Amino acid sequence: HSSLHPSIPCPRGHGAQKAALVLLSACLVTLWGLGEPPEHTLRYLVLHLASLQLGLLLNGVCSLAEELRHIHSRYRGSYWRTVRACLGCPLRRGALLLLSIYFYYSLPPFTWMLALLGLSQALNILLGLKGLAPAEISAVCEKGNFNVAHGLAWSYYIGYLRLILPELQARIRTYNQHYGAVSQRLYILLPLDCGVPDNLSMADPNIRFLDKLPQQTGDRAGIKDRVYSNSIYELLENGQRAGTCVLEYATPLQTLFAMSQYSQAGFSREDRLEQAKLFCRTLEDILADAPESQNNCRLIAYQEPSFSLSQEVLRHLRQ
Amino acid sequence: HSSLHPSIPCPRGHGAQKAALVLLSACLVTLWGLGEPPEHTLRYLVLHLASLQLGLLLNGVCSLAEELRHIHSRYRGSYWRTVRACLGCPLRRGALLLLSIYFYYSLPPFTWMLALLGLSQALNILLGLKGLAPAEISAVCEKGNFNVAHGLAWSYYIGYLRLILPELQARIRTYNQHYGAVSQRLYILLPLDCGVPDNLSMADPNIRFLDKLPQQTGDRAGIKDRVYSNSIYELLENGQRAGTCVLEYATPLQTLFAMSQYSQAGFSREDRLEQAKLFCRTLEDILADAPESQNNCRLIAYQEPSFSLSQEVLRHLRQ
Amino acid sequence: HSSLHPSIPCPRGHGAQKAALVLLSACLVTLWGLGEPPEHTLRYLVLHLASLQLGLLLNGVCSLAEELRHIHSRYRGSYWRTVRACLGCPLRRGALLLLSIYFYYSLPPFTWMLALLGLSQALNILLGLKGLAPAEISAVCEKGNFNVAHGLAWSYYIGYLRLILPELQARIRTYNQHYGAVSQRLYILLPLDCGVPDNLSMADPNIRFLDKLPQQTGDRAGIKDRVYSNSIYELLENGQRAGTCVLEYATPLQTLFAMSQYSQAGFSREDRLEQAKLFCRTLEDILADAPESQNNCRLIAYQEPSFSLSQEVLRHLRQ
Amino acid sequence: HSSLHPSIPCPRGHGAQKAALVLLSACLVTLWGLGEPPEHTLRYLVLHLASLQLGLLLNGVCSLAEELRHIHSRYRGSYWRTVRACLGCPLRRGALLLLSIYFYYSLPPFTWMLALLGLSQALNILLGLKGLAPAEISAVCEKGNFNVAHGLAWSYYIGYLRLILPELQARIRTYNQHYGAVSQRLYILLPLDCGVPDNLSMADPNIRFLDKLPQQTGDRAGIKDRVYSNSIYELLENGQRAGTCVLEYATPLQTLFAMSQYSQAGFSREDRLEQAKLFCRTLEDILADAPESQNNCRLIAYQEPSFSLSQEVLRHLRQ
Ligand SMILES: Nc1nc(=O)c2ncn([C@@H]3O[C@@H]4COP(=O)(O)O[C@H]5[C@@H](O)[C@H](n6cnc7c(N)ncnc76)O[C@@H]5COP(=O)(O)O[C@@H]3[C@@H]4O)c2[nH]1
Ligand SMILES: Nc1nc(=O)c2ncn([C@@H]3O[C@@H]4COP(=O)(O)O[C@H]5[C@@H](O)[C@H](n6cnc7c(N)ncnc76)O[C@@H]5COP(=O)(O)O[C@@H]3[C@@H]4O)c2[nH]1
Ligand SMILES: COc1cc(C(=O)O)ccc1NCc1ccc(C2(C(C)(C)C)OCC(C)(C)CO2)cc1
Ligand SMILES: COc1cc(C(=O)O)ccc1NCc1ccc(C2(C(C)(C)C)OCC(C)(C)CO2)cc1
Repeated sequence: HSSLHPSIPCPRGHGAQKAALVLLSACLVTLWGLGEPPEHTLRYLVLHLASLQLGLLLNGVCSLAEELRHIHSRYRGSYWRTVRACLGCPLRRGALLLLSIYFYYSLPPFTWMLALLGLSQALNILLGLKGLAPAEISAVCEKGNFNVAHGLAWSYYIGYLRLILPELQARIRTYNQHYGAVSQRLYILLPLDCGVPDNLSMADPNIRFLDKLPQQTGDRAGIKDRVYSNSIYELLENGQRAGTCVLEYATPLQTLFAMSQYSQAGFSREDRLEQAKLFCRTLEDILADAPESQNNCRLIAYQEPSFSLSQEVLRHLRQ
Repeated sequence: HSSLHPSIPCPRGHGAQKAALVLLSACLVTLWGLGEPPEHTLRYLVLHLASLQLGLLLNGVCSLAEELRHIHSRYRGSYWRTVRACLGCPLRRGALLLLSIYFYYSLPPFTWMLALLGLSQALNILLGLKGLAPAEISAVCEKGNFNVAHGLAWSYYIGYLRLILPELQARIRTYNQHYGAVSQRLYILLPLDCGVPDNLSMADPNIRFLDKLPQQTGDRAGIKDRVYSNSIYELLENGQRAGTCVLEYATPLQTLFAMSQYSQAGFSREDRLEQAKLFCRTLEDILADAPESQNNCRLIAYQEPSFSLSQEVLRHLRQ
Repeated sequence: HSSLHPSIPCPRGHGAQKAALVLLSACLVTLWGLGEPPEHTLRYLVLHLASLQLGLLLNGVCSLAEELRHIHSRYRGSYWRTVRACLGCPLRRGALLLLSIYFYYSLPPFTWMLALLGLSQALNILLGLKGLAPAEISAVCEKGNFNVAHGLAWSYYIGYLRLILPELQARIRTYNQHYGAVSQRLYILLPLDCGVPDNLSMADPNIRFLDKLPQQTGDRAGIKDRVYSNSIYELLENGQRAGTCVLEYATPLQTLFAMSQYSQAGFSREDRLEQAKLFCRTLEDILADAPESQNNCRLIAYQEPSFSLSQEVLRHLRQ
Repeated sequence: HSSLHPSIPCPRGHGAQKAALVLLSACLVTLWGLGEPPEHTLRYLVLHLASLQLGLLLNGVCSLAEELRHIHSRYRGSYWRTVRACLGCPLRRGALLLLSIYFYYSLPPFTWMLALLGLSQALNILLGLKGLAPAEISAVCEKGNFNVAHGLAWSYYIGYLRLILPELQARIRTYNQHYGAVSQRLYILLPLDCGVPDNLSMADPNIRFLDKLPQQTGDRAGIKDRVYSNSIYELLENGQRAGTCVLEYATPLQTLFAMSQYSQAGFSREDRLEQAKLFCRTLEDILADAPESQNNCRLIAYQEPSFSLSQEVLRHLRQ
């Protein structure tokens, strides 16, 4: 579980297998209750599996007819690789295909069934009735790491955090020696609504500015002397400076909000919220596992519902 | 067909429908040739479609028994939302289920078949069978914009290009008047190999640095005075200068490479190449559709072979 | 039972044999209670063992059809070597096969059963099934010293300890006479978490540096004058010095951690913890059996919890 | 394939599946020829698979009786985790087992067969006849990355090479500016026989010494100012200095050799050769993929059979 916000979803578990197992148990109980010859049950089961295998093969060939079109580009110009990418491991599929043909043409017409199955598959493809409901798509995307969040979070870590966090204590110490009473941790805010305002004081008058840390330099992607700066914002409580930190927004949230605004992104508000949660979780995990985040960064996430950003930041601070 | 670099893959086409159509035509011809009553054909076809609908329903029931765990977080507590997410369209799926059961019991036991289908689906779930082939999952993710690259490219546009392209002409003009004359285009390199060395001179000593453009500042996500810079690189040729332009590496390529290197990311080298290529395509498209791209920047794409970066960039400069 | 740290696992025992024995006893009792002619029992038992031998033979034939590709490289071209590597002991396995077939045909078709066994073994191989469970593979690898740690620990002994422990007393004596008196033992830290920060003071400011021991040189793997050094660390306590000793981090832990981080290694965090623990055990064993360990060095092991490294190392120093 | 040495084995392929497939085809053809009721063929095949599942459970419980002894240490004190690691995914295995019981007790005595299988498994465990032939063990260890080589190579990279390679060119340039005509690549030697001599000139009088590079420093594992030096050997051809390089031996080879010499390692000479090849291959792969090894080292491997190390090094050099 993530302590950042109760609203963060935990990774998908194995409850699906539990449900499948209980369903299978009840199902066998019902088969036993009916009392039909279990051999006939088994035969019909294996026949159904064979039919499903044939259907999968036909869907595969349908996709293959077009995956060939990209052979030179997407599949590095190798027909065998295209077949692998389309029908799965060719050896396993071929073996199952052969076994299915044997157990159909053998057990108690094969050509007629093949025709009917092909017709059904073609109908499924043409009508597009075949497809995955949102739950399956989301599960595959999370398990396969296909979510834009994943990418944005890994960028926010590798590109920026991995270079600033190690030097953060040094920069803070130098600034304090040269001059207030700042803490020694970058406080990054994650507005789950992706309502990032450019002017930080715009969010709350209590959030004001004190000074800017010395610009940190470094070569990056050929733009040498690229500089990553920071802003030491001061927490104005009861009209008083309760505390000064290095408060920050996670830039990728702005990116998500914008691509939600635009059209070509093909990205919707519910997706904005979903990817925001996923980004928060992934970044949390990365920082927790990585060493460079040794009490140098604190992640704050707040659900806009009234609301007092300054008080929440102060709460996380005094803790 | 893409134009950036020949290996870039064009978007998937509607060919699969054509393949299914030709398959349907051949299947109908052979079914007619077989010579059996069409009433039996329709009967078996509708029964088989009912079987698929029941299987999908049971798969949805299992996925729901899973997702109800996260209902509170991923679905705001609205049960109907989870049901929609799992079963598909509740109204359409329910209507199809009702029609299926009606026709089966009407058309020439029943609970036995339902049990057998449930058992088959349970085996499929338990033994980890319902896994889409790489091609199909690729198509789905691309269609739904579920790509690691997509987010990175959209950030790059919204977060660097959209903010540097406009003032780029002003910065170039100021440098030219202050001072050998750089070109009026920002040249971005898109190494498919994703090497992205830190300093240009390392990759090709024929490329040399000259000066920096005027630093551009601005307020961005809490930090104000966030200053974006550049680095004019002198393009030598056989020991002589033959052009000057603002050269660049697409940092998201650095992100992709580092992601590939690391392990927690769960990312693969094949995925690295594929995602980088998709990034190039998406950046090209968005830039072409971006009004700020008034020929202010040129995207350079190349793959490792022998190969001289300086010669290729000069060749592109000749235009 | 290990003594370094309570969580360290002792080597696997023969408990599996005891479980097999009790199971055999119970099975024989129940078989006797069932009350059938022992001749049938022996017939079916030997038939089943023959079936297993045939299955193992066929699996070996397939593995041979694979390994003959590498015969030239991994086996020096000696066909008999490959046959031994695949089928097991050629003489013993051949004799068991001959006895099996003789009894099989003798005892109350044949080729049909052989083909069925071949079908079973085929499916097992193709579908991807004959995979050992994690516990069994762990036992096998530990028994055969197929462990990532094993090599690292053996290097650490042969390559640092065996070459520093002897002259360590001389170096300590020289430093003491030159100049607060360090102890006569090398204290090696074994962080199971594998954090291994570069500088001790980072982990615990209570630990401070005092001076370095005399550098030891030597000829090693081409590089002569290869010099191994140390770093005496002052052990403070509540702002006061209470001991000095040559603190040390077991470097191979750095290798394990970085391996876990990287992806090309194909290494997992669970494997990281397991291998680090095995490394501690193996280092303890080798060191105890090493004559050079005349109480010249103490192995310190600890796990993250709150926890103070300085306090624990001092507690060990009290001995 | 590895260009280092023809003797290096390539990674194990998929030929095993090819052999399994052809075996399956032959078995099906034989079944068709004998022409037994294919229904009976199935019945017996599925029953055999059920028997295999029962046997696997028995072996698993036998292993569990041992593993439970280590629950607190090697399995983080969770019975469920122990069962998972001993019997595989409990859900899947349990479901297959339940289906097996239903199909046995249903299809054409269950208790008698269970007793017979239990006796067979107990006999297999007690007699130790159950086991993996060398080919399977090697394949699993290599696929699972359990080979000592793997660890030693990853150490040799992360600990040492990753720190010396980036600064190598700088050190060479500084040395040349201060003073011969060395190249810019650290040449590593991999004696496949693990015959590493401490005195490099001992291998060949032609291999003599010129000077030592400036000692490179750096903090490592608390031993700050740890120094990694180098030796600039000079190639003496025809009594003349043909070339000067940074030739060096791969230290882990010494570790492998010595750990072969000792007894507690439980390691044999053929294993020395095997792990030497594996180490060379893994190191080659890692350096090829990593960026830091950008034409900064050249791996040399030579099979001692007469032999002229100097000529081989010169050949690799002038190339
Ligand atoms: N708080 C904060 N202070 C900084 O100085 C800073 N600099 C970058 N970032 C953010 O962290 C990440 C690191 O940039 P990345 O390399 O992955 O891609 C960056 C990078 O390729 C490019 N870019 C941004 N700033 C610069 C810059 N100064 N110079 C060159 N390129 C830049 O535009 C991409 C997207 O930037 P943002 O997505 O809007 O926020 C960045 C980014 O999320 C910063 N965040
Ligand atoms: N060519 C060369 N020049 C060097 O300076 C050097 N220093 C280490 N190595 C080798 O690279 C690898 C890095 O050592 P690692 O840190 O992983 O464990 C090292 C490390 O824990 C310890 N050790 C060796 N040298 C030192 C040293 N100077 N200071 C502290 N510890 C050392 O002993 C372990 C094994 O050493 P070797 O297994 O014989 O060769 C090492 C090793 O193969 C070197 N190789
Ligand atoms: C991971 O294992 C699997 C992978 C895949 C896949 O690649 O989609 C499919 C199936 C896999 N195992 C399940 C399975 C069950 C039954 C059969 C079988 C018998 C072997 C008993 C007769 O009956 C049905 C059949 C017509 C298919 C032929 O074989 C085979 C397999
Ligand atoms: C990857 O899937 C597998 C995993 C494992 C494992 O984890 O050991 C074993 C086997 C797996 N697939 C192969 C398989 C074959 C046959 C059966 C089946 C039928 C489903 C048709 C009847 O036959 C009889 C049965 C009692 C064997 C179970 O049901 C199921 C599966």
